[PDB]
Amino acid sequence: ELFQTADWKKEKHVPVIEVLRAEGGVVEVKVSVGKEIPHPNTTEHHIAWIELVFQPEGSKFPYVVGRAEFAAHGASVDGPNTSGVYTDPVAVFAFKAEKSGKLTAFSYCNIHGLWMGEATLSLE
Amino acid sequence: ELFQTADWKKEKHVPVIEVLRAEGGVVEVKVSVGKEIPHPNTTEHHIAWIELVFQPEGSKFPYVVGRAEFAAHGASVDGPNTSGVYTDPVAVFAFKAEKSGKLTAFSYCNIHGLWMGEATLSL
Amino acid sequence: ELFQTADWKKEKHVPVIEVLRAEGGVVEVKVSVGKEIPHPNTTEHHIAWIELVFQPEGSKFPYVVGRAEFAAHGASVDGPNTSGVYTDPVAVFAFKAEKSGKLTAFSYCNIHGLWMGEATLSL
Amino acid sequence: ELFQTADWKKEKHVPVIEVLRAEGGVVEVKVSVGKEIPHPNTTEHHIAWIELVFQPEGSKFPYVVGRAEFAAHGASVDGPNTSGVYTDPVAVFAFKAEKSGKLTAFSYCNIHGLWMGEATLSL
Ligand SMILES: [Fe+2]
Ligand SMILES: [Fe+2]
Ligand SMILES: [Fe+2]
Ligand SMILES: [Fe+2]
Repeated sequence: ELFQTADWKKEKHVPVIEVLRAEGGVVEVKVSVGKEIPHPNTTEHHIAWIELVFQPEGSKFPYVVGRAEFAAHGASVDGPNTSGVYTDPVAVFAFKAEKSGKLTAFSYCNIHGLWMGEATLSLE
Repeated sequence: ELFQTADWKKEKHVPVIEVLRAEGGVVEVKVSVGKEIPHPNTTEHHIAWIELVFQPEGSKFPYVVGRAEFAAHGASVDGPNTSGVYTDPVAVFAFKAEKSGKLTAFSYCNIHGLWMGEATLSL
Repeated sequence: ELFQTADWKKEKHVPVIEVLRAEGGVVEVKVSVGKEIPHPNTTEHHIAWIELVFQPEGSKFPYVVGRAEFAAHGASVDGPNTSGVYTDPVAVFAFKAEKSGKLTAFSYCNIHGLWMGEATLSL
Repeated sequence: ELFQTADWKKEKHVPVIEVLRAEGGVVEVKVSVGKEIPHPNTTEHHIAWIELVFQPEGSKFPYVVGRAEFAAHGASVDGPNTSGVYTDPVAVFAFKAEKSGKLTAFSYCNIHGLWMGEATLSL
């Protein structure tokens, strides 16, 4: 597959999924690349986006919950890595859900290809 | 001007900018629509996205920090508004900054057009 | 896998990849959903986007070439399917490339999930 | 205003709107940066996206037709400007439209800020 997987404790590229809240219909999910091991963020090398998909139990098809783009990577008129502005590849997705299901995150490095990770959403 | 503006206390569409953290230039900015007055999230009427722009003092040009799309609005094979899955129009942008500057947020409702808001980042 | 696949001559959701031109490393790829069999485009039901991926021979990783979002689906203040504006899910990706390689397209329907298709790019 | 405007013949950054065709209720609209004067596409310096807005006669609000991201700028594990893949900042938007209106296009360079262009659609 194009979507690489790995242990996130060992591999900086794996998008890590964290369920911050899941109760009373409302959910809070944080996705982060480089959680254990930081990934570089330079004009030449950076994580560009994270996309979160959720498939409720009982639903034949998955739904994209959202997508986060990280657009600043130090680039300026003075040259690469000079602007002082760097977007950290961490996104928080807030959404309503009526029952439990599966989460999948997709992420992209401009040089190291595509990555995915999976997690259970246990709704209360 | 395409980008509408108003007082977020009385207008549901205004993207509200909140600086949650700014220590040592490590910054986290939350932007949301419907902070004071809620905006609908239905298959037929919803906020689709928020985009954050930061221009540091001394910088000739602004920079886009990030963009957040909210993609679920209840649609399913069984009809509109039946999936139970609705993405809130709230995003948190985390980024490094070494100078104070001007934050500009842009947002889009599928039927009520384009919106903007502003706030100063002070380090 | 999340990314469904099928024969585009019998399944409307399959993103279809056409190499319009590839002369002297100046490439134009059309990608579309609903080429043989039309897909609907209503407020309730539509193709949201297509993303094109290219991996040059000799390259260990693939590169996203582009993404197209199809944002209008008829919604207005007069209700769903009243604006008269509906973006067709057809994109054209124009790019330079030094070598032949593999093309992968991904697309998404707001109620029928995620989809994919593949084609070879020969220079 | 953040959105810069200029004469596209003199200014490489201006997104240029071109109505190609109108057939069977579908309109084709090409947007491109660097038509008259080319813009660079390096790992360091490049146009990242184009977004097209359409507001039909009589509509109180504008609608986003679509957005195109140009994701490849030469970066590889071998360094900047080594992969051979570079996405031209050129997009084609195909959509249905029953009425005339105003076309607005927005675009972004990673170091030269945000840009806008306007054209009329006549149907
Ligand atoms: Fe990487
Ligand atoms: Fe609205
Ligand atoms: Fe569908
Ligand atoms: Fe530029």
